[PDB]
Amino acid sequence: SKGEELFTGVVPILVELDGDVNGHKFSVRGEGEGDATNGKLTLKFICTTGKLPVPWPTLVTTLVQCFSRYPDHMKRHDFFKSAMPEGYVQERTISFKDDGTYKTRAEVKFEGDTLVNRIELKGIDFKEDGNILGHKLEYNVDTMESNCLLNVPIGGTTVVRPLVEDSTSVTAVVTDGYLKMAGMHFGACDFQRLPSEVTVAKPNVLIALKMIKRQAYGTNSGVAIYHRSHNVYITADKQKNGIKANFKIRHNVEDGSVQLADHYQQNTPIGDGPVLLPDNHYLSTQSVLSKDPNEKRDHMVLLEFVTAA
Amino acid sequence: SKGEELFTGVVPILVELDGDVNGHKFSVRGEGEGDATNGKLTLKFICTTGKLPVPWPTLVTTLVQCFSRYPDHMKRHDFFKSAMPEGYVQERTISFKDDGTYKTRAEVKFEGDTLVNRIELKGIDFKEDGNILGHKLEYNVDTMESNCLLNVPIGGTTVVRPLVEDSTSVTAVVTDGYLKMAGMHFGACDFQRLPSEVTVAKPNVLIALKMIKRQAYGTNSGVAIYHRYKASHNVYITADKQKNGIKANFKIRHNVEDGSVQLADHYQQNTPIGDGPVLLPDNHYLSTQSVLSKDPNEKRDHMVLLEFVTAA
Amino acid sequence: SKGEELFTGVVPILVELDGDVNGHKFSVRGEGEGDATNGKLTLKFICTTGKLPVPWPTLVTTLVQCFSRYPDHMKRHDFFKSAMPEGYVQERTISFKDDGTYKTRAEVKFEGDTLVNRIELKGIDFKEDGNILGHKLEYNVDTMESNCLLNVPIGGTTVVRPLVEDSTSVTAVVTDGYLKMAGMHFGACDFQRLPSEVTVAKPNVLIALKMIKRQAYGTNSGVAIYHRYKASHNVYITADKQKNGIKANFKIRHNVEDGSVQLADHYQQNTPIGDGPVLLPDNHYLSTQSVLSKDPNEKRDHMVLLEFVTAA
Amino acid sequence: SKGEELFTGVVPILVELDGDVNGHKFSVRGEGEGDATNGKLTLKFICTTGKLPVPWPTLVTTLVQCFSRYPDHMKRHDFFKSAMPEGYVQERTISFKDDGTYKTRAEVKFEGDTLVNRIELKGIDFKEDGNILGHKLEYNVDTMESNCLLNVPIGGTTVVRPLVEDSTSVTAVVTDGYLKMAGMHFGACDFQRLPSEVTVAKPNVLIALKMIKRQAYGTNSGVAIYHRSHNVYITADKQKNGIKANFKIRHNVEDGSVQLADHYQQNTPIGDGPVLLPDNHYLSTQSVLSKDPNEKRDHMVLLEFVTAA
Repeated sequence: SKGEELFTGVVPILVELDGDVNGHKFSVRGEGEGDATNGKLTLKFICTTGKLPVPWPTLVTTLVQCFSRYPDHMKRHDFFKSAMPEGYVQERTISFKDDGTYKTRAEVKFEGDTLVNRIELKGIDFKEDGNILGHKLEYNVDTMESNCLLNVPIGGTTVVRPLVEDSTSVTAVVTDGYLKMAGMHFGACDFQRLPSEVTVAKPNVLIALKMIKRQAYGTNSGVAIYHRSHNVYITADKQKNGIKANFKIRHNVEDGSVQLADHYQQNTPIGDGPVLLPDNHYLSTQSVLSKDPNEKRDHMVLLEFVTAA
Repeated sequence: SKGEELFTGVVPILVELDGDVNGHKFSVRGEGEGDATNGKLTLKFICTTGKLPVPWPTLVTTLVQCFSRYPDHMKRHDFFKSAMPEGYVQERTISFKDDGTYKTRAEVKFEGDTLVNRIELKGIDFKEDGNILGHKLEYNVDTMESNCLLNVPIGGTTVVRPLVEDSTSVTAVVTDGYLKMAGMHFGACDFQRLPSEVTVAKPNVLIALKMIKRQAYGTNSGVAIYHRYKASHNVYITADKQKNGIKANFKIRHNVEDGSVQLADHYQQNTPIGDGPVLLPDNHYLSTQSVLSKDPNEKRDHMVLLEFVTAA
Repeated sequence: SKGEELFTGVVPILVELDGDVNGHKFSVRGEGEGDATNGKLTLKFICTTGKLPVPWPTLVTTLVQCFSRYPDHMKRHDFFKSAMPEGYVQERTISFKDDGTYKTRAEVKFEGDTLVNRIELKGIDFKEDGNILGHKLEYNVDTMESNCLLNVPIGGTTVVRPLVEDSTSVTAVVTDGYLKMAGMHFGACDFQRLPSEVTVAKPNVLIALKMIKRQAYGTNSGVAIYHRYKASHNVYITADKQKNGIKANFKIRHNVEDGSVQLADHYQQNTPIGDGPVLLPDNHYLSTQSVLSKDPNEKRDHMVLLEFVTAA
Repeated sequence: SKGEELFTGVVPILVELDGDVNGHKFSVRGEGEGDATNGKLTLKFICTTGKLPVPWPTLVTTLVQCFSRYPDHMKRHDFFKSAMPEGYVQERTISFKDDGTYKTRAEVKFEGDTLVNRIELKGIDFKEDGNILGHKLEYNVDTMESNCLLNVPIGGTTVVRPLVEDSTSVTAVVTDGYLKMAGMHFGACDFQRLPSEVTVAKPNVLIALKMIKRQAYGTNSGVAIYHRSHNVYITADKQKNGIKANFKIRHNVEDGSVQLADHYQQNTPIGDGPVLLPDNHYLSTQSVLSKDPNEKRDHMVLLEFVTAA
């Protein structure tokens, strides 16, 4: 689709949000850049007022899905870049479990060669003492997200991407004929007598773990290795000529529980044009929250990678 | 210590609970066996009344810590088996966050060669549409516990233990010169050119130094010292000399079906049933791993529990 | 194991070394006693020739690992005391970074009730103005070792052990409303208003996942797995079945006087002196802490050594 | 002294260095701000050429000592701010042990309200395979510096400063009548029988550690606590109307040793004016090296605190 070509390279991003939550007024401004080729997003956000009413993770989602990486086979389903350069409007309602709701309206458009995202956010009935207003959330986007980075050295340069768990792996340690596997003592066993296959029993799946590598630390001691909703669900909305998306975010609260955020969103094109009405699909998002060490004002540094499926 | 010898082998276990939660009467009876040598507990519980008003995970804790494996150096701190064969009494108060409370009193004693744990439970101020009374909990003991089993075939027989899942592992897939590491697209790379080592950058972790001592040298002058101590899911056990027993604290994060977790604040105290020299333990804790399953051919509301407890 | 019983108590030790470093002949003789129960080694060494061409820390290692304390679970891996009373032979090669090398052969055996360690040492290609021959080293075994002693009075007698200095501690000084924490000016603060907890932010540490297995699915396609293993200063000991002995590796960072450190790459191998069933150990290591002092009333070039070795 | 008043507040800093080491040409440009009140320095440096010939720690020193915090009693000895706003010239010779030398000439002056530091650096005979050119240094300024940060919450805001060791502290753990103190087993002892004072024997000082706090973990088990060249040496140089300074930097190299850097420097005022000729004293410096997480070009983020004595 024409209009996605302006996302071939890196695009500068400017985000401007004005929010008032339960009588607390604030405004956030963020700048950075997005590489739609890999789904890379590097942004820095600052509260212009100073005082932060809500914790960053609640509005991380609310704070440019056009930079989502759409693989080639579904390139005919990317509504976001097809709405560009005229842009689209994104309306969100975020219901926090045992708390109030956010209602947000944003315009994502192109100003010259920059990508501007302007938001109006309002909080309706949020408890003044709660996980939201009490900043009790653990500076984490979702509970299933590892906030770690993974650096792969390739051709002299390290490539850094968020870290997902792609499979299950269990290590076995045999000492003088006694086996300890996954923090449990399995009793007497000889290192040579370690099985080639081990089984794991999930409430629905029977997984088989095969021995990958073994190393002998002694005559009878050694080590062996055995190995084998969250996403944003997007559907089309022909009557409004846009898309409707649903998802849930489980913010880690400090006391061990999680705060639920039900995101219901709908996007409609800003100007008359032929947008791509997609099939039902989803976006997988991975986020890493850090802070600028030399920065003193209340800020957030975001690294985000989105892919489609 | 005498009285711990009765746990050298496998011991048959009988658990009997009569509960009343928000005016809902029920009774659970369970049978099985425990091997204190490995900390193994294998039991099957059935609701005799039939329909269970609260979900099984809420009562897993209330439904025999004597079978906890105490290592040799801590064998002088196992109060539970030292109270035997006369037994002890276990009083629990379970405060559920944003919900009611359980108050339970149980007697754990030896009846003949069987180990009987008899419980009276009462649940108060429970929301009828709450997670507890609504069975909204996800049939999981704790959120950090994987309810999976790990079976290792050894010497012709498979040995089954709970899954701890503490390892870290990343898989790399190179297809036609493009690399995918842990479900992410890393770009162009050749398989032979894959690096021998990869690095992971964990989030900055903040070591906490607590104020140890303070001394005031003046009206607005003084000195303070901050230091890191030598030491959430585990059951923290302390002695209670004045009552000649033990007091334990912990928290359990039950998985709620919608993705959240329900907190259960367990505050318990155990005191010996009969006059005797019990072991007054030092501060320690029990690490517990539990697996909940169901008999596919069973019709009554039931729970099959496998549990492993260790001390530290 | 038989032969380790000879180390139940304190054993008198005699060490005798004849060395030739770059054509410089010298001889060191040392006496003392070792308590294998605690890993204690207390010796006094004197250069019989008088002036020592190389500094004492270089020869501390070359100058009886049988006195290393092996815990109960590792008592089947202590090759040194298992080779006794016939003894073993210890061959060492010490490569000093940007300097020459030591080649040493020693016999550690039992002469009567004494434990004798006899050494032949040869030093080759040493810079005459180098750190070694110039005595530029700072009379320290390793740079991470504090040469301090810690004396705890217990039951009327002080017990002395080397200082490990592994704790972290920060002191706060408030003067007239201004705060100083760890030698830094933190600005205005009131002593009563001092926080209960302070946080320290350590530098980002990079966990390393090594490639465990690789399998090629095509010309430019394959799969790789990266994982973190379960496990520098310590002496790493491995078995050597083909030679029926052990081989050990380690590195020692001697403190140079100008602030730098001189590296000493120790590669050693021990083989039993007499025919017998020695213990072929699993891979393990020895953690060593040494304290070097001098007798103030002594005139000959000497060294007083206190050493504690443990296994893991 | 007049002219130090312009350092009462925060001053923007711009650093420009052109270096050629053993035929490798590069240029570094850095920007940030310095607060002379507390000695705070927050800077970010970037290699403009791309390819970094030498590791950052070697030139960290070479890359604005006017921001050094001089306490009140020695405020008559601060030559640096007394040379301002006209500035001074700083000449350095840095001899690396078992390697060549750096020769650097810099002008530290005021351009408007900004503080400009312009440097010419040249490396004479540095081994191509060495700790310097091989980037073998451990991203650490000095071996005695802990690269950690210490955050003290005061009045709702955390103050972050480099972490020094101000005293010696030893913890004792008694379990069932056996004592382990500072990673050593002292044998049998009862927790109630723990001594009030412990002694430490240094090669020159006999330190006494008193018990600070004790906590009982059981009937006979518990824990107790016992507690009790690098700097830049500056002298005056009347004949040249400036100062001469000496110091040594022990960079941690990766293999465990340290690389020595002998800094010999001299500062002379740029313009005719009454500078302060100081008594012999020294500056204590603490540095923390980090990196901007969203930054990809070869960069360094520096936090530095200097005090006088």
